[PDB]
Amino acid sequence: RRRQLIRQLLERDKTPLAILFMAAVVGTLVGLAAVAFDKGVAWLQNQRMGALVHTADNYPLLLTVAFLCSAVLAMFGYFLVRKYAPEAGGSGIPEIEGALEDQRPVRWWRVLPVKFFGGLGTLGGGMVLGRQGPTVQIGGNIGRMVLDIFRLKGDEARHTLLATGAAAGLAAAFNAPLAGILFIIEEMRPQFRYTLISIKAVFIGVIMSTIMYRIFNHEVALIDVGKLSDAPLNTLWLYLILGIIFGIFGPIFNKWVLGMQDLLHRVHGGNITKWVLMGGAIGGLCGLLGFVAPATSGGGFNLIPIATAGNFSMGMLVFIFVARVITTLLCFSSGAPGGIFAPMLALGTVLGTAFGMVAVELFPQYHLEAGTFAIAGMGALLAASIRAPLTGIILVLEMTDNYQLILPMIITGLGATLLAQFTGGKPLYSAILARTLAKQEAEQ
Amino acid sequence: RRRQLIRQLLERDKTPLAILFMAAVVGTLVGLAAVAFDKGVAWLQNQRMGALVHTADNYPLLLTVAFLCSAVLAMFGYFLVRKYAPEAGGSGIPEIEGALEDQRPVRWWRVLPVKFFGGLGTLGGGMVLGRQGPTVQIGGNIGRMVLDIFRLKGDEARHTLLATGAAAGLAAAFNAPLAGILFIIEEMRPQFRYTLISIKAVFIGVIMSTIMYRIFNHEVALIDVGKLSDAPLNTLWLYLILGIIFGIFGPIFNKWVLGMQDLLHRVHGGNITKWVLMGGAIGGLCGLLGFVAPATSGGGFNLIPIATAGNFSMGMLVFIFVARVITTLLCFSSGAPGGIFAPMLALGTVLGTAFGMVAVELFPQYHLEAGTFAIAGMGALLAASIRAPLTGIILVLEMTDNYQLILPMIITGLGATLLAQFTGGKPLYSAILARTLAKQEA
Repeated sequence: RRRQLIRQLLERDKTPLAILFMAAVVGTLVGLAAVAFDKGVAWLQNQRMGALVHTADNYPLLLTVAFLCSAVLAMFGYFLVRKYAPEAGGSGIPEIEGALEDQRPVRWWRVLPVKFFGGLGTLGGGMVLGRQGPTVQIGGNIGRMVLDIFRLKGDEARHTLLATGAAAGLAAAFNAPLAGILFIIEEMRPQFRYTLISIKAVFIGVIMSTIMYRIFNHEVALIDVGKLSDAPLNTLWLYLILGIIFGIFGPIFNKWVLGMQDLLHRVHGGNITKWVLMGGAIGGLCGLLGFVAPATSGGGFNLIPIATAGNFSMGMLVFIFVARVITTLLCFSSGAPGGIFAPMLALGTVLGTAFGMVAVELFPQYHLEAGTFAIAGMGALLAASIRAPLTGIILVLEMTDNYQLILPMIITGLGATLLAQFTGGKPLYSAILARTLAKQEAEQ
Repeated sequence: RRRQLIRQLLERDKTPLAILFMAAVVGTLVGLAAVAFDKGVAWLQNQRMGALVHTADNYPLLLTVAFLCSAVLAMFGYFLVRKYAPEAGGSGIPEIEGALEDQRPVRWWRVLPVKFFGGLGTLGGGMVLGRQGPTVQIGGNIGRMVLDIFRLKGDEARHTLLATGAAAGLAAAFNAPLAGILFIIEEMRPQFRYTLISIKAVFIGVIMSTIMYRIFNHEVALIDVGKLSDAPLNTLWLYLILGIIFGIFGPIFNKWVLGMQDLLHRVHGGNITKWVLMGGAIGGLCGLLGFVAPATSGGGFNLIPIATAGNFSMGMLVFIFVARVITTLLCFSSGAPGGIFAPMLALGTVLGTAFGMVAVELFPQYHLEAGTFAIAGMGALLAASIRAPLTGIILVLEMTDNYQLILPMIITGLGATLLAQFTGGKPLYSAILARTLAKQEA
């Protein structure tokens, strides 16, 4: 096939001008959506705080309007999911992945409103889930919606505009352009065959989405962690050890979410009413903890800069980890609309910090800073559970700007994803998509 | 399909431990090889420096030993390639690219010594090329070599190990473990069909390689620009324009490299003696410039911090740019073993800084620092001419550490690779592999 290949080599990277322009508008819309979605979740969390202030005197009345305000919003978002769009529950990524394999449809007329408002419920209620799950599926569907509207044919166009929607959706959500594109290239694209996802085009999307999100969000980082210390060559072996630990806990965490998915299904059976109720119960639990033990509830992004700095006791670090493992499974395995990425960063930071703590004690000759180990571990549950190491390392890189830690960051990431493989564990998004295609056929 | 997919997902990312262990050894070797190659090159550049000391009074005698030390050294490299391994001349990336498409062979018994020692000559003599191309090909062949020795069977094994070796080679030669991984992904892998290159296995090759080279080079980095300004949003449109300039130039530079590749081939007919004698003239020209005007010769990394910090006049930059467009085509088109990345980087740093100086005067209200454009322009030629803009950006990121410039660097990159496409340029390393498959059937 030497003569075919010469022909192809000379025709490389010539994405059709129509697809390039369309990628641009998909970016621009996904950014604005992501911005709105963001401004919305904040406002509801904020109203919810102004409620506690009006009743800050009667403590049992306080604990009650904390629970109920998160209960109502939870339910309202659960309900929007089972009633108009059941594939818009959960993360949002197994589906956009499914869509790229041509095995799940992009019902953009239903998913845009459902995921957006159903999300504003669970996240704005203060449940332990992140903003990214939402924006990525939302972005994919928006990519689908401009396909249909401008009626563009091709496999390229369908896959491309789908992919640049999800990528631009991860990008705006995290202020992480590189991470978004790498998330397509390493995790989202169809994994067992060739495809025509123009990468130049996914880029144009990401650019515009990131610009838009910046127009409404300059001067404040999601995570300010400042410049930490370096890591010397004799210190690397410690990161490898931390990596191994994530590698065995990775797959173990993956099993719990999947099993808690089943176990929580037996509570409702499929019944919209039991389910919506169980939703507002969970949500109320979270909105409650959001007052009495805030580190155990919410997106997790808050306690990252703290844990890194070393302002937690080892008791707090252990407490937080256990408590947040519990509430992360509850909110995520339930089926509430919302992502698992952002709480897996928190879970990794906490665990890494606790390891930095013991690393400092045992080795004063190393001159450690527990903070360097938190940064190492932030992207490690992303490595050991969803098995997208290249994506998390660049994600963490962009959010924390600590490049001098690139070596231990990679090292911990590899060890995590090598021990996750070796102990028989599967990528979370891929092993969830699978159980979903296995039900879409079992009923036959 | 749905039956097949469900079963494939359940069996994703299970790279066989055999391939994973051998990856670890490939990177380790390529690191060392790269460390060695690098220490070699500088050593020879030092002897040429000390040799200029013993004759630092007789000026025309000085110019001669400059020319001659480099002329001889250059010829050794041209000779070692024409005699023992011809596919080891030039950058060597097209060759490894071909190899992954199973259209070129990996003759490691011939290329390791030829590229290593022949590289030592062209580079050590002080020609306008870089250590990178050499380290990538060397790395690929090392990857091929352990495959044979350990008799690993399979297509996944042949494609993966040859790939992790190529990434490890960029990683070490640039101190850029991410750029190395992104390179295989965005460019080097078979671009038009599915392959079983294990990304996790490439990663392992890059860590071990990058660690090896750290052990022999830490506390010091190739480029240190400092920490520059941020880029206001009302300032981004300038970065779109720069990319456009780089986008129309990219292809024009691409013709010339291809074109002069040809014109030099007329000079020597293909004859090992005229060819080697040409290489010594070009090589001699490069050790000569290396004394009269260093910035027009050598890798180009030295003038990078000097360009970014605005320590050059606009005239001096105009000069450096044109002089280096000449000495780059001459060294690279001629066939000399050595990469074109590094000399392109410095081209971009200089083009940017020039654009950055015109901006500071037109728009004093943007409080601009011309250094910012140098950083956005640096990997822009990489974007336009070789068309790997993701790789270009992540590399410049890993070398300059100015992450707050990510948006202008992405804007220039896309502005480059878009206008390169719209003006009918092509991926150079794919344009080269193309012409080479053409002769290989005529």
